Amino acid sequence: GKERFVKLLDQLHNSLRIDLSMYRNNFPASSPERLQDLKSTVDLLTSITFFRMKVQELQSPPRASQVVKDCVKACLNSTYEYIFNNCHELYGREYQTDPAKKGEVPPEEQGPSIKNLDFWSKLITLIVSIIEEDKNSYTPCLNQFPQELNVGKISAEVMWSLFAQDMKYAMEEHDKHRLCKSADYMNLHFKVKWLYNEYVAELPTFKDRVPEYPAWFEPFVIQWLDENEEVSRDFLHGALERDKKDGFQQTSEHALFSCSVVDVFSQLNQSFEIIKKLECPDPQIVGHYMRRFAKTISNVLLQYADIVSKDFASYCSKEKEKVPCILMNNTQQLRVQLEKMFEAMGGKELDAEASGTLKELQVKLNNVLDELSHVFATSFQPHIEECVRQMGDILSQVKGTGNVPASACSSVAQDADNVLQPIMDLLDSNLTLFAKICEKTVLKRVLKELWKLVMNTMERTIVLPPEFSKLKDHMVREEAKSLTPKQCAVVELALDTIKQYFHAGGVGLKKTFLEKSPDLQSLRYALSLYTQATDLLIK
Repeated sequence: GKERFVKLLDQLHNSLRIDLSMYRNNFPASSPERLQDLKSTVDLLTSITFFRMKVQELQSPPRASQVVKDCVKACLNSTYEYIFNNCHELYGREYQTDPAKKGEVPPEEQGPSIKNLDFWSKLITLIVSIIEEDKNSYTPCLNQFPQELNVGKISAEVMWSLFAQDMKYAMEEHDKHRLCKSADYMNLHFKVKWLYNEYVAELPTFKDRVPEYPAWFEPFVIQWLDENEEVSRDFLHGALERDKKDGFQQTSEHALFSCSVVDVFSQLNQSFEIIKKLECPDPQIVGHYMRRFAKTISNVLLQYADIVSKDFASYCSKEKEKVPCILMNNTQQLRVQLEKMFEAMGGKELDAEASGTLKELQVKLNNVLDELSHVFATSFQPHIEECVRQMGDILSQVKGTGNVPASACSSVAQDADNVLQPIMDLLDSNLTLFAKICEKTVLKRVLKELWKLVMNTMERTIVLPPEFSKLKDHMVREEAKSLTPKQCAVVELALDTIKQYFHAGGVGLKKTFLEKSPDLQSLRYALSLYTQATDLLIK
């Protein structure tokens, strides 16, 4: 009786749920009238459900929003299956303009191939068509429970989830085989990010971080990173040769370095820009990519440095004196634009291992500058020793002449200029060439090296330290031949003058460094043996 009735409702509720579990197919979006029937059909279902909630005062928990939702999920599962089984014909019919539109060629039907990634880009396009359909078409249609039934939001989650379990498995498959170009896995990783961020990422289920999807691609980018390191190496050779053939012209009068430096950092940056555009949302993975790119950056820059040191001495023949100055300028530039890269990879936020690979590089790079300046300063040494023995001769010719009115007598001040003159052609011709064409950090480094060499050579050449000879049983150092008082004064004043030329006002080394310089003190102590005539006891 009333039992005949309750069976009859269950049968009608059931019939409608069956209709709704294929809504896309049973109520195509193409038909406005048929979309009305879909609305009417959800209405009739809610009314039945509602009446059961009341008159069938017995609990009827199937609340209508849940029933429609579960029906919609079914239609979606079906849709996904239709889409996945007809990927090709659906895609070529509609989205392929296009040259060689023919199809249908590759059974086993492209979805998925392991030779090729094409099927997945097509399937992603078709997935979007549906989600957009469920947002644009069906959601307005089924507004009856806006708080609890957003068809488009459901379309996105279900379609993403279904697509995701397949893609996961397909990537595991390609991880074992790797038959595609990395550029292909790279483009897919990209197209998938767009899809996730565009439709899934703001969904409640997912709004809480962090997505699985990047891990599916992690191995394939690490491979692209490897291939990429090797392309960076080949770019670097013949980035220099273009520059070496061009003779290392500075790029501009403001611009202290040659073109090859901007090329290497442009290409290192383009590669970094690629990774940045994945917008990888898993920090453990992003730290992994950074770790590995830091290895690339290091081997590339070191290759840049190793390539000059190998060649540097060859440029130190004095005919082309600016060029060696530029390479140091270039090497300095590596140090600074690397810092700029280091920040772009996140600074302190950067993964520690990556941050350490780079700071260890920043150090090794700066040691290359040192060796490099030192080779340059030593490029002069022979000409310095010739300059210094030549100035020790003049000092030996210094003598007091005032004894007779002889008013042509040369003052200590004059005698000092005459002693310095043979080395002066260095200081004018060159130290005003250098600061003209040197990074500040670079010039400071070269001057500190030249200064060492001058105080070194003088401690050897004009001192003429006394020799050992046998004296009774054993070898003992002979007493120093003292300089004459005039000579003492000429040497002192000469030395102080030389220290000033390096100070260069403020332009050169600071007075503080020169005074403390152990090469100056080693020289001053050497002088002191010779200098006894004017040295004060009790300063």
